[PDB]
Amino acid sequence: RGFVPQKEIVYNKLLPYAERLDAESDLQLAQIKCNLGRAVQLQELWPGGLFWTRKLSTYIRLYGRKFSKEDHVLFIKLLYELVSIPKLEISMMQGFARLLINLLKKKELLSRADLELPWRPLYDMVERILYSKTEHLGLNWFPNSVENILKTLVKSCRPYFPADATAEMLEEWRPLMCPFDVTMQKAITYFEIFLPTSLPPELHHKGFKLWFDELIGLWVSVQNLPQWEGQLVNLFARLATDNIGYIDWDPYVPKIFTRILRSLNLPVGSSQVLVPRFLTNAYDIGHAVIWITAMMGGPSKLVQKHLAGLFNSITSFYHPSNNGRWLNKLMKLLQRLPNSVVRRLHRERYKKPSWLTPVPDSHKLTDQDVTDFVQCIIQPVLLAMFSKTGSLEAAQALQNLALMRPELVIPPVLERTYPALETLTEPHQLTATLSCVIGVARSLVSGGRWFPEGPTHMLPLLMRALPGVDPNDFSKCMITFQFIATFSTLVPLVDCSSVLQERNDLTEVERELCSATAEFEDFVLQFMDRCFGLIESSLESLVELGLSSTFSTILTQCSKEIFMVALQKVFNFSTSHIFETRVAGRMVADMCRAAVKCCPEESLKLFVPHCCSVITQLTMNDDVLNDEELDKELLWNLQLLSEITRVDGRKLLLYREQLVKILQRTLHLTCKQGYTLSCNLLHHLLRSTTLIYPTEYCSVPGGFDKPPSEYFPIKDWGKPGDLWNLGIQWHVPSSEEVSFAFYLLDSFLQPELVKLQHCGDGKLEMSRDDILQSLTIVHNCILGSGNLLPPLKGEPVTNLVPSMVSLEETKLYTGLEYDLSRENHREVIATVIRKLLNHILDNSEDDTKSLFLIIKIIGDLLQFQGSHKHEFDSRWKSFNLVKKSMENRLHGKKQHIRALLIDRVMLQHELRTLTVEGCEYKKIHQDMIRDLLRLSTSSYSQVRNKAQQTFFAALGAYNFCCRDIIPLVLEFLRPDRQGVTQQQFKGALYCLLGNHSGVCLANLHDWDCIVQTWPAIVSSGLSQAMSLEKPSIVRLFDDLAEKIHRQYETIGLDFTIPKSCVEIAELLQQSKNPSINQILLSPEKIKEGIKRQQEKNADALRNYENLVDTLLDGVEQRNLPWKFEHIGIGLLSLLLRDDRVLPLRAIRFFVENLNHDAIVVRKMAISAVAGILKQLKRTHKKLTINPCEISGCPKPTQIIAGDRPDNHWLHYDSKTIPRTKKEWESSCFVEKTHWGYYTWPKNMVVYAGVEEQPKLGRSREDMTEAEQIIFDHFSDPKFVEQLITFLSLEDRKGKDKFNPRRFCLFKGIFRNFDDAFLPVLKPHLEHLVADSHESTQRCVAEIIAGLIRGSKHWTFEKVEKLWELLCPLLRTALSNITVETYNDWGACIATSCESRDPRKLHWLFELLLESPLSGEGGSFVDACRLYVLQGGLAQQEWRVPELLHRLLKYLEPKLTQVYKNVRERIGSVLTYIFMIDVSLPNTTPTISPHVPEFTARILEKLKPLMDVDEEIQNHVDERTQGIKLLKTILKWLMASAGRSFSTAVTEQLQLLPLFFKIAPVENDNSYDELKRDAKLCLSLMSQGLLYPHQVPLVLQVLKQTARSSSWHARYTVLTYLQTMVFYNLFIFLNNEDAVKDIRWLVISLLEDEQLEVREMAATTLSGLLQCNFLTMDSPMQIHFEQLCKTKLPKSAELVKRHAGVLGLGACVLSSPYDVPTWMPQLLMNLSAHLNDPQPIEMTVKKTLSNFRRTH
Ligand SMILES: O=P(O)(O)O[C@H]1[C@H](OP(=O)(O)O)[C@@H](OP(=O)(O)O)[C@H](OP(=O)(O)OP(=O)(O)O)[C@H](OP(=O)(O)OP(=O)(O)O)[C@@H]1OP(=O)(O)O
Ligand SMILES: O=P(O)(O)O[C@H]1[C@H](OP(=O)(O)O)[C@@H](OP(=O)(O)O)[C@H](OP(=O)(O)O)[C@@H](OP(=O)(O)O)[C@H]1OP(=O)(O)O
Repeated sequence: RGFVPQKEIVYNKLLPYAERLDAESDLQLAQIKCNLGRAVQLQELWPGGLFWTRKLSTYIRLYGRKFSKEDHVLFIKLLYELVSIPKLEISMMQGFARLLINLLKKKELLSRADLELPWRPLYDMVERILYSKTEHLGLNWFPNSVENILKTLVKSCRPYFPADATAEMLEEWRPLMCPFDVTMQKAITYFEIFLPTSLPPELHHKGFKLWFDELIGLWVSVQNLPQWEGQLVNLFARLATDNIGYIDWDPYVPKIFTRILRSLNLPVGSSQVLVPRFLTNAYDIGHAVIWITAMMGGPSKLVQKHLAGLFNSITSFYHPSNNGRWLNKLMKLLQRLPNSVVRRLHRERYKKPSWLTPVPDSHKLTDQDVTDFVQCIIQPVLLAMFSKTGSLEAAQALQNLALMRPELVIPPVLERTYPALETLTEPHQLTATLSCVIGVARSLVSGGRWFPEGPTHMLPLLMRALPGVDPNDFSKCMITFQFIATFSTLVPLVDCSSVLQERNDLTEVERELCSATAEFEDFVLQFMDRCFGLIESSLESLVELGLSSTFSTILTQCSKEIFMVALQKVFNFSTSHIFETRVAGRMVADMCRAAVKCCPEESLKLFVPHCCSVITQLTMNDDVLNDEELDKELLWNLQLLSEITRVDGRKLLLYREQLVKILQRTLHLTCKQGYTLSCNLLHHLLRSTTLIYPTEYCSVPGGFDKPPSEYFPIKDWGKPGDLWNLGIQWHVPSSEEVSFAFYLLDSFLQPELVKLQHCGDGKLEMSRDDILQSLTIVHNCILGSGNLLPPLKGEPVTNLVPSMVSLEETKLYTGLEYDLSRENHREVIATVIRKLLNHILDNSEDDTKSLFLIIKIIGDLLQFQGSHKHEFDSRWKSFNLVKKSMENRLHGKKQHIRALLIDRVMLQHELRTLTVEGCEYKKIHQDMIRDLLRLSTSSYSQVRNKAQQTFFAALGAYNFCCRDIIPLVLEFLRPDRQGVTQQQFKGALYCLLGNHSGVCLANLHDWDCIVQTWPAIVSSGLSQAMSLEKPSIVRLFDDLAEKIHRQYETIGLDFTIPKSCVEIAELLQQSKNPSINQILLSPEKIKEGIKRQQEKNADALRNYENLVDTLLDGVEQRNLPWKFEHIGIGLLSLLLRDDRVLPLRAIRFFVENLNHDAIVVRKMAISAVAGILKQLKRTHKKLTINPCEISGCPKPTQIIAGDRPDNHWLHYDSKTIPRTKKEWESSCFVEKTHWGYYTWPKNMVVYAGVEEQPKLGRSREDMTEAEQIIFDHFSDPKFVEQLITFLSLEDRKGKDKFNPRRFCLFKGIFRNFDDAFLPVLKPHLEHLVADSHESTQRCVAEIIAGLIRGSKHWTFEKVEKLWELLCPLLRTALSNITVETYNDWGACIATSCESRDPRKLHWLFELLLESPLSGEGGSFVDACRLYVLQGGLAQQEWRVPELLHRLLKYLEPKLTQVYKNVRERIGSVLTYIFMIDVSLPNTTPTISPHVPEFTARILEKLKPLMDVDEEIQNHVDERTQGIKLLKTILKWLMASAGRSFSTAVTEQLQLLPLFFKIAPVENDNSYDELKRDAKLCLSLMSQGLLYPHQVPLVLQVLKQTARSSSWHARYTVLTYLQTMVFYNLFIFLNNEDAVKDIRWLVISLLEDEQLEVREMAATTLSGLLQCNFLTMDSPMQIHFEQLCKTKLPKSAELVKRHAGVLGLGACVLSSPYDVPTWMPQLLMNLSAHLNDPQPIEMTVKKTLSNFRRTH
């Protein structure tokens, strides 16, 4: 046609009316182009621009793309330039972004030659919304799902960025890469979001080869778990997948795999624990799996060797006995890894050539490369089949592993399935080995040309699973139903066993597989007695969904020969075994309609004459009409006929006459089991006759009951997909059955509609049980015949919204062609039920049953067109669960069982008939929602609750109708509307609360609906039909105020579409592939558009400043309870703008109630006034320095990090602080603590001098008149004494903190006024540091912090006057520090010098590093003043090298001289002293203290402890002070283990052999606080990453101190090696000399003189041999067996036999849950050493007991 579609939805072509969808969707696309290009040009963003955005979205939910490549680009460019507007409302930016994700989601449709989206407006967009500077002060209020929808919005646009973007993302975030602060996190989040990885290989040199070596050297050089390196592995996983025949990963793979194994955080060793170690994040296996599977392949498998080694290391932990907290993530590795290999194989093989860069032939997965993956991973998968958590994530692994290698996967799972389904003592296995045969099923039934036996296992295993259909287990009867249903769609069970005339053309498998087909009667009848007994003895509405699901699945897959036997067996059981009508007859009648739904013409012939005759014989007496019990043979046959008839309606027009006659008599029969079972008979009779649905659902198209059985149905087991030759048998309603539906509606709806219309009059005094009956008939008649009768129409409601483009409904066809010459039957029913609602709600108020049906009939007159929304939702959910469990992912043409592939076209039809867009609100619908409200606010709470759910669904159905009813919900909660009721008020505010996932009506988006609602919701506190004494009314106003504060998004006040969005929108309304011929836009109304928009964002301003004023008028209204003013202030606290300053009266309000008598309002006021002082801040001017213009040096290239010469002037040096006003005014003062560490930015800001800054010290006449209010309050003593009285008061005793909310209050005070308030404050905070209270010291710490941070932009005279004040204040405050107080001054000082220049606040450091370790106050103030100082030197990282040298020079004389609580602080402080000496790549050696230089001076001092003769542990010269030193440095290494970037440097390694001989052996019990201190330090230090150059050095240390004379030392080096290998194990496995050194070390220590170290060496040999780090050699057996034969000595002799026996025991204990081939001969050798004397006897006995307890 006129344009080329671009990946349509396939399922639109398969509809019965698919000829109509071409002419329809071309018109809708033309309207979307026209009224989106108009709407952006017009800047009608709210009613028109966001409308046709929302209608373009539902054009893609319905039709796929179906627009040109030329026109796809136009939508992308328009909604990209329009989603990135620098001050655009974030609330409606959500819709533009969600469409823009949806337009770039399928990446293969554009090609970078069609689209070149810039990256800068996305970065300015994320900075505004992820690193917002005003959200924490409460001025912005984003939606909650924003970060997750913008990180995918940038992810969507990222493959289309310009080629130069990487190089200009690396000059803008590379300056932020200082690893010591929080701005490294910002850099690596922006790299993980923005930095492009999918570029063609023609320009890899402008992509990842411009940052990769840098960023992965940065990745490898750290050993912590920073929160940014998990951001960084998310980045390399994306890089590895997109570029696979490229970056080698070969130097890196032994580090990726070993960090993944560390992330699995398996407990290894003799109870060595890691409380300190990072357990929380950084290694999701979703991305680690992706990164593993993208590295394997190519010429060097290396990656497959590591992957096999990984699963050899974890094989103990996948065993079902060994479950733990690790298992939730080890199951994730196992379920996600074969899936991602399936997706790689599909990417490489069965995915078509496209724009995306294809994988090279050199790096595709080969035959052996994927066979080796199956061979490595399957034993943990089979081991995890029997897991206690529930076998779900092993079945998915078995599904994906059987797509690639079914011959390696299926025979083990049925080797474990046939015994499991045979047993009766292990029932955990049946649920395991049947759920794991569900996923293996499509591979099992196919064969696959190398596993042909496959299917022959089907019908044996299908028959043997029949006792699972069980009344006793719900749990196995579910999986048995779900097993029989999945192994019967996969087989046409036509009896193809009468083929012995077919001497050739068959296989020896196919012959044996067709002469087993004859047992298909013996399956569908033995199955069916299992299903009869379960009914006869019948959580249970699922075992009739499963029952009727698998029985309908069976019965469409059986031939007409099998079906007649099943039909006779259904019929005799339903006919002669009379059933109760609640649970058992509900099951039989749904088993009956499976047989009726299959072959409609023969099965219906049995039931409908029988059930009509048996109902006719039992209804004959004519006193059964007014009998209110109905003897229960009529109930069952009436239920049977009721559900027998939801079938193909064309095949039921034969039984037309004598089925209306069964409705002529039973509908008016007074028993609500029996007109209900006869009106749902009427329901299922209409909707079988009216609605469009497929009829067959078979696996083989359009046939399957065919007389020639000479061809061969059992070579078709599978046949997946075939979308094109599909052949859906649709039931489209013919004119005959539409005529039957209207006759059945004119015979059973019209009389009782006349009856209810008279009942609305003064005729027909009608019973309440008779009104309910007639409404029940009307409800089921509408609810069946919905598709025929067209929806409600009428005149449009008038005064809602000016609408310059258009507001048009979507007209979707759905295949029926409404008869408009008949009287619409929705309108007459609405006419009757409105008048009957007036009758009931005025005459019979208490009719709690019919009234509900007025609610349901309003709810379906207004909504229901043939399809239920909830049923379609349930079906959709079911579809993805069935689709994912049968997903042949490897193959890529939507191959699926024809059953769910027909069900998906039916879902496309239901999605099509169910989505009706923003249709005109049309005053007949207004009366539906007026009258509904009358039910929403009614006498009974249950009719209110059910009435509000159809009310909330009525409001999301009509555009601009939430705004229509705002003042009618709000009538009842007016203060002056006299006497509404208690229940009308409670109903109006439930109505105004909404529900969890719909409209709210109290927090709608416009101004015109908040300015109404919020003053009503505060002013409903003085209402006199209002009672807070009721505990539900308090709960709802707390829910109302709680929901709005949770869901307010900032609104509007500016909408101005720029001259870039209108430029690209003119081209979209003039594109001519598809169009309606619409006129060029007149500039007369490109002037009325600006005219309407400028006055539309003018009453946004009017409504905002009106809302603030009337919240203020309401919150102080002469008698209002404290709840409502606490509500009305929090709602007012939501209105701190940042586009404007707050209203003058609200500034007055929040300032005057800082000192309010309620502490809740005081905290709201602290937050609000901090927001006010941020709104009122004067902008400080910046200049640009060249950083080689103050330093005077060439600022070299080849970018190097760390302390440089151009960096050096920015360091704190004690000889260059200004000290005068002239050296201060001529100085640079780079404030941030990261600028210039890594590199300098393109331009760099300075904060220029005071002569150009905003002038400070104003005299209140120069102030901006809202500074007047804060000045006139914060400068008088009375306000300040009340403020500091309320603000030094204890709130939560023991739970109070520093509270940075109150710090932001005083930081803004001393940032806007700065000079006059502290003379008012100096007596108050002079008094406040002298108090030995807790909360008074809290109060002054917040004021001192905000006063120090506030003095950032002051004059030298004014900061000089500030520090003459603050120095004695801080001296007194740190001398009077307390246990209740110390971590509050630690937050005061760390807060007061974060993001500040250290030279500017040098008075802190001279006060606070003078004597932290002094002695007055004793201990604990030495520890806490050295802690308060610690946060101060911690915030000023890398930039204060000396003063960290001054602290090291101060405090090396004091490591010996100090108490227990202080050397912990000494250790944490030395950790923060040596943070800056990093081994990070290309980092210049720091000016900061070096950690090797210090620990050499320690090694000098600690020398007399580590010498010969081994006497240690006295702690009572240069030896006891060495013990005292070793205490302090042991607490240092404690804190250094998890914090420093390069843990355990090469001179923090000679500290080990001295720590080995002093650590204990067995227990963690109380040993001198120096042994247990050395035990946990050793346990905490093996558990830590090593470098590859470092694993020779540590192992050289270990074999040195395993050769010592201390057996405690030789024990603990052998536990150290035990934890040190498995944590970061590969690093050692990527060293052929380290594995040999470790095996020589463990074999050597296995023959020591101490028995304990021999047992420990056996334990660690057995553990290193278990994880396969160490291989059990043939020389290893020779050495052990030649030690076993030593002699009895007639020791030096018995120790050798014990060594050899102990090594053999290590070898047989290394395989706990498996006997390998070498074990039986090896275990006979240990049997010859039982009577071998002690200690060999105990080793043999413990070894063999430990053997056979696990085998
Ligand atoms: O309509 P649904 O239910 O939301 O699900 C859609 C998905 O959502 P979307 O249409 O974008 O909203 C979309 O997947 P993503 O875009 O997220 O990747 C399609 O993938 P695509 O076809 O582009 O990708 P490929 O073909 O798998 O390579 C379809 O996934 P497959 O079945 O794997 O694809 P097949 O339809 O079988 O061809 C799937 O069609 P179904 O309706 O049958 O589930
Ligand atoms: O002094 P700090 O506590 O470090 O806070 C500053 C300060 O913001 P406030 O004055 O609102 O606290 C800067 O404002 P000026 O003093 O330079 O006017 C602001 O810079 P911008 O106003 O240019 O945003 C900067 O924010 P940023 O670091 O994003 O530039 C921000 O630092 P924090 O982000 O650490 O608060």
